[PDB]
Amino acid sequence: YEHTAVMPNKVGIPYKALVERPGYAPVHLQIQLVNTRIIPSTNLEYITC
Amino acid sequence: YEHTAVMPNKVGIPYKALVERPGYAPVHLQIQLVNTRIIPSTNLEYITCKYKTKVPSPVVKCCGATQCTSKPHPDYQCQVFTGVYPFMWGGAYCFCDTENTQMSEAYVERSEECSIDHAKAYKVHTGTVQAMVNITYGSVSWRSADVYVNGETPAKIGDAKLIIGPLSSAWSPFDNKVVVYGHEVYNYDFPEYGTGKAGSFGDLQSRTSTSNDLYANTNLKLQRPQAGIVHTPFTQAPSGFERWKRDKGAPLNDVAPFGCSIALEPLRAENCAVGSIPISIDIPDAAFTRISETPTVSDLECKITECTYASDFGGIATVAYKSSKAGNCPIHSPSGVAVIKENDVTLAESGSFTFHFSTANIHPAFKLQVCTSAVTCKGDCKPPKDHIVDYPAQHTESFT
Repeated sequence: YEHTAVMPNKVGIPYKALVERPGYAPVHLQIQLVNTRIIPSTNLEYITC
Repeated sequence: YEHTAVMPNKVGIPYKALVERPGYAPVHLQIQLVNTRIIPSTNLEYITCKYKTKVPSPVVKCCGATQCTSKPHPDYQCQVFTGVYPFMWGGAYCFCDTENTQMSEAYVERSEECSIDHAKAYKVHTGTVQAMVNITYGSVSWRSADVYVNGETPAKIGDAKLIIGPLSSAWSPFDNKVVVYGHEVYNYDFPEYGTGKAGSFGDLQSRTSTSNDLYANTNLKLQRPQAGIVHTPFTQAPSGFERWKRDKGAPLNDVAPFGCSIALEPLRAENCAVGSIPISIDIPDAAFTRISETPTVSDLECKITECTYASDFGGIATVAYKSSKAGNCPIHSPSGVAVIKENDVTLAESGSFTFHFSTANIHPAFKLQVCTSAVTCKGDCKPPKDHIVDYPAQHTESFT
């Protein structure tokens, strides 16, 4: 039942998928990507002023 | 109504057949072959164990020879020796220098461990298999009785009389020749009593533990003691019981086929799941309910709702029960496609009650006999995800 799901990157809205496990009752999702903060790899090269 | 039934030999799962007696209400079975302990016919041929060269203390004649004789001890090795000068606590003590004679003697004897830590050979025949068959029968709901397999033995324990087998699957997992050790049982071609090559298994071969006589081919060869000192060189193979504990083969409870377990107990081979058993029971007619007292259920409907194409009872199906009276209703799928967890379902006046089951065909088209009312519970099933735990309830794989 490991519910793989392609999923649009968009922040402020849930994505209520559905678990179709064969055998037991299905269960809904509610996946809201509340944030997409990134934090790339960087380097402080020089301050200027 | 003596309900003959071919029946798969498999231990840990009931076999809920259905009594279709014409005239009175049918009754379900629940036949769980809780055990398949075997106990073949056997013979204790010889215990073996590691020797102990329990040397009798040598003779030392000081001036001249002491001829040895072949005493009847097992493997009584004895060899006269001259040319000693035996240092014993005062330097030497025998005043001669070549006429100093030393007669070494050594025989083989059972260890003290031979009584307790000992391999054990057998010539193994087939014997007769057994079982503590539980039936939580009908409304009786209980009997846990020890039975046989030979197809005329009843066992009237509880109220039902039941005749089992003979099974068709005569694979005795024991071979003809077997060695046995504590609990690890080895289907080994032990050489024989009376023959075993020294070093090889059965260098010591005693009929039993008490048996003073034995066969000790240990290649026990005495050598002369060195440089005029008292001792007894015994040159000997360490036992074929010493090896056979660390250069052995693996145990039959770890190498057998068709699913058996073992004990150093009556020499059973438990739970050997193989083949079928033609089982037949004579129910007590008192336990029957007459047909005019159970609700007639026809004008019903059956359908799966979430069929699980699996082993555990994941298959389910509501049934639009359409009863006449209200009460219990034993159930069974006469087709072996579907195996059902519920033997019996309670009924109000034409309600609906789901049961559990398991199947092996994607499109389970199995009849369901709800206390004299057949119905096809046709549908479609789903594969599971989570397959690492003990053995199934389905056991019905066929062409699908």
